[PDB]
Parts: sequence; structure tokens; C-alpha cells
Amino acid sequence: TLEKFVDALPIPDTLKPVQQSKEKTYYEVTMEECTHQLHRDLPPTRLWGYNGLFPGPTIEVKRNENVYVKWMNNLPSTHFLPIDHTIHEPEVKTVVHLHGGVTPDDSNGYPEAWFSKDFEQTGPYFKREVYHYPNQQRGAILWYHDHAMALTRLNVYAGLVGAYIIHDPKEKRLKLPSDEYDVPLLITDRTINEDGSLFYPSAPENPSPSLPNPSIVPAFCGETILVNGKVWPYLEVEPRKYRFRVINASNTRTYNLSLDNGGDFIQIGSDGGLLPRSVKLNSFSLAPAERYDIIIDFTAYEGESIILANSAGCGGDVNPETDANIMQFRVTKPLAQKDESRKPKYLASYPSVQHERIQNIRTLKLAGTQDEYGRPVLLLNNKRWHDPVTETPKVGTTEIWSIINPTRGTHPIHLHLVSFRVLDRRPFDIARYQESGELSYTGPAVPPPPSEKGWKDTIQAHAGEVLRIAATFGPYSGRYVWHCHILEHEDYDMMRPMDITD
Ligand SMILES: [O-][O-]
Ligand SMILES: [Cu+2]
Ligand SMILES: [Cu+2]
Ligand SMILES: [Cu+2]
Ligand SMILES: [Cu+2]
Ligand SMILES: [O-]
Repeated sequence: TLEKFVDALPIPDTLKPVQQSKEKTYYEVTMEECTHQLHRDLPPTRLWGYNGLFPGPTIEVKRNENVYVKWMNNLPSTHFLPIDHTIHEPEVKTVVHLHGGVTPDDSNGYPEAWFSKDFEQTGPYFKREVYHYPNQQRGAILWYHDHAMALTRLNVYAGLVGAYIIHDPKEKRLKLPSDEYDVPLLITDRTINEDGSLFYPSAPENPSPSLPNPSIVPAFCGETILVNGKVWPYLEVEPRKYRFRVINASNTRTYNLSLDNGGDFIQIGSDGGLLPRSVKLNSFSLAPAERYDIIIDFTAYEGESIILANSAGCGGDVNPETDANIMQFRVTKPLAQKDESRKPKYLASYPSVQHERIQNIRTLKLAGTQDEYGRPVLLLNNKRWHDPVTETPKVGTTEIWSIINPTRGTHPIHLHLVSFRVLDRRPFDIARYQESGELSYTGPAVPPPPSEKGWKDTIQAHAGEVLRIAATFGPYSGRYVWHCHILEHEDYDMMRPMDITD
């Protein structure tokens, strides 16, 4: 397997505006098929990249900055990854979703607002070429990625991911590590052929002859871990505090991260922004689309090589030689200047300072059926994507969503537009629920850990539990979506429209 820690971590460049005034910031990003070297010992890999880059450029904006991005498709008219036509017009459809973005609905990147090359053909929900991001939301790590109907797992795996950072000037006084000491880490697992080409399975292993070919798979686990588009890279760091914006940009894989020298992370932020208080952690779980905004303090580790380690298996136990490793820090870079940064305890308001009335309690089941080929089809509340919309919260109102998970695995449930609070998790009797539809708890409710006391947008719903979250639906009304962010689940068919109504 590929020799670990021989390539330096790329730092994606920050995208520069095409035009900028006090009133408006304008960016252009074109999707291009490109070549990139994923590891020292590999031939260059053919990939799809925002502006021909993998990951795409990092976009940095201020809170309330009035941003527009024209996302353009200049990709080949045929895909290079295996398309299964039985699960769902031009072959290559794309649309860019700003994950966590508080956007009008027609700039949100709806799966059916897709477009082919040069916008020649567009889906039924397409309205605009230029997307508008008013950024009227908390400072946070967002990320952008393809969201095209029935193609998301493929377009994302192909390379269409990037970081998008909202900076709230009100947080600047906290003196968190900044600029060169504030580094996105987009973590993507991949399987890569000897010739350097991406491998994505064309079918489950040992397919029943009943299966079509290609066939969608229910889960994808890559053999190799990349950070910022390089396989098992190293980052030379100065002996001081760094802020890392850790993004799970993987299709299926969940990580459980730790430092092999036993050092701590200081978590300062979750998907929806700064936590009310910093949380010292020795390890953390990170499912697809979750973000952890953390400080690592290397002050006391000069000279050391520290492995960012992973203990979470994907389809099997973690392998010490391969997926147990993410990247390596080498604390050998000379100090550019005095560490003027801080790791404060007091960060932001508690979400609980809000006293919203509960308009509605919405009960939602994670379930599944079997198609004519014998394949599992994962469904939210036993509905298909195309069934009439049922999740219709009223704009400006707060609901509790009670998410019932009787399946065998965790699903990272994601709502577009909003961030939300986590109320609790409670174990229930799965057999009894499956037999009778009755919910019988086998234990008391468990409130969220401090890491989940802030704002979340993608939340792990574990097997045999009811997860409750509270979300205020706004500030916009319109047509959005909610879904499992395991892309293989999302595409078949664990995704539903969400109408925020007026
Ligand atoms: O996908 O959010
Ligand atoms: Cu997303
Ligand atoms: Cu989203
Ligand atoms: Cu799922
Ligand atoms: Cu989504
Ligand atoms: O989102």
C-alpha cells in the first residue's frame, strides 16, 4: 500500500473575487475535468474539480457579506464513474450546494435544480445560474459540494468538494488562531487503482445475477485516506496553537479521531458555529458532513511527529497500516512570530438563551424496503423522494423532530437551511417497534455531550435510539431538503423535500 506521510498537506488557495464592491462580492467557479497527483508514488489522477482543483478553492466571506457565485459546468458530457440507471436527459448533471448555507431556496442547490454543461439543459427546479449567498448567519465552517439528483455519491467522489468559511468580525476579539494558523482539513477516503485512477465499485462484491450492472452500493469504504487532496500527508507545524476546520467530505466513512501522542483537541465549534464553551477532548466521532472547529496546541510538542489517528472501522476493523491513519503533524517549523492567539473558555451565547415555543412535534422513522433486484432502498418515513412532500414546517416556527432509528447503523441526518439544537437520545426496543409500531423505551433519555450543546446541522442518529432535535425554520420560506448524508443512502433513496411554508 502507499507509503504514509511522504507528501506535504496542500492548503487550498483562497478564491479571489471576479468583482468586489462594498455592496456585492462576485465569484466564478467552473467545474473542470483535471489531473492531479494524489501521492508521490502515483501517476496523476483524472478528477473533477471546482476551478480544476481538488479540493476546490476555499471561499472566505464575512458574516452579512453579500456574495454571489456563478457555478458553471464545463465537465465532459460523459461520466468516468459507474452510473446505475435503474435508481432514477443529459448524463452529467451538476448543482452546487453550500452545506449549512442560509440561502434562498433557488440558490440552495436543490437536487432537481441541476444543469448540464453551459446550462444547456436544466432540471425542473432550476431558476438561476448565479447563486446568491447573503451569509446572514453565524461564523462557521461550511463546505460546498455537488448535490445533483441520483448522482451526488458520484459527483462528490469525483472531487467536487470545497471549504467555505464565514468569518464574523464580532468573534475576532476572541483571538482564535487565524490566517496561516487557521487551516481547513477536508478528509476524503478513496480507493485508487495502480494506474492512479479513482476506483468506485460498479456493483456490490459477488453480485447476485439478479443485480443490474452497474449497481448502486449501500455504502462505500475507501482503502486510503486523503486530506486536502493528498494521500496520508504530513503537515509541518510551528510549536504553537493552530485552528483546524475539520470537514468530513467522505461518502460513507465515519472517523473517530485522536492524536497518537495522547494530546488533546480543544473543540471551539460545531457545524453551526462556535460552541458556547470550549471543550477539551481526547477523541471525537466525525460522520459524513459534520465539521469540528478545533484548536490543537503544539507548544509543548516541539520536534515531535504526531499522527492524527482513526479508530472507527468502515465495513470491518480499522487497519493499523492504512485507514487507522489520517495525517501526520511534524512540529519542526520555526516560529514566524510570537503566538498571539488564545484558547478561551468563553466563546459564544448558549443556544438555550432562546425560549422558543414548540409549534409542532414531528415524528420521523428511518426505514427501508427492497427493490425488484433485492437491493436495500433506504427511506425517510417510508416515502420516496418523489412522493408528495410531507415535511412542511411553517416559517419562523420551532419544531421538535423525533427521529426513530430501528435500523442496524448510524445515519448522519442533515437538514438544509437551518442549524438546530440537540435535545436528547433514548434507547428503545427495536423488535417491539418493528412488530407493532409501538415505541417502548429501554432506558432514560441521554442529554447531548458538551460537543453537541451548540448548533448542529448534521447529526448522528444511532441504531435503536430516538434522537430529538429542535429547529427553528427560517429565516427564509421555500423548498429545501432533508436527508441522510451517507451519499450512497442519500441517492437511494434517503432524501425528502422540505417545504418551509409561509
Ligand atoms: O447536503 O447538505
Ligand atoms: Cu452536504
Ligand atoms: Cu446541506
Ligand atoms: Cu443513512
Ligand atoms: Cu443536502
Ligand atoms: O445545508
